[PDB]
Amino acid sequence: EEIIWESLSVDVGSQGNPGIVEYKGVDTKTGEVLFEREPIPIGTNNMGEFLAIVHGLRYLKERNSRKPIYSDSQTAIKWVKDKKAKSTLVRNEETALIWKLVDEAEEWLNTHTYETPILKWQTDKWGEIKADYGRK
RNA sequence: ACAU
DNA sequence: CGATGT
Ligand SMILES: [K+]
Ligand SMILES: [K+]
Ligand SMILES: [K+]
Ligand SMILES: [Mg+2]
Ligand SMILES: [Mg+2]
Repeated sequence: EEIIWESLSVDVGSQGNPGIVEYKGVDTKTGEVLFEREPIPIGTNNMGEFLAIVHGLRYLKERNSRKPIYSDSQTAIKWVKDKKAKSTLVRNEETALIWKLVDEAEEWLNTHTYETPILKWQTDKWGEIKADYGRK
């Protein structure tokens, strides 16, 4: 503890896993939605969580903001730190789009810098992350 | 087991 | 109940 209220919170939403994947980013203090990704027909929860963090890094850098990012995904936080999304999702024609976005997000991480702290949202102490979709 |  | 991940 405790919550850094001056932050951006991100989360994935899906219809199936693998299935249709979307994500959004919100102001932790207010819940204002700051970005939302158009649904991607097939992806995994963890690919979506990864894309959401990277989009948040890009969003904050473009705006010269030093705010931290909260994610509830141990996996996606590690993948961003490693600059490598270690997804098991088959690469085929159906999954081409999500894998293109994941590849492009890795490419961005490998060509840009950032100081943004990427913090674990402590769901067991604080309840659901503010960017949650309410689908569970 | 933990995080989704 | 099923799936994605460390
Ligand atoms: K949900
Ligand atoms: K959760
Ligand atoms: K498991
Ligand atoms: Mg989540
Ligand atoms: Mg959620």
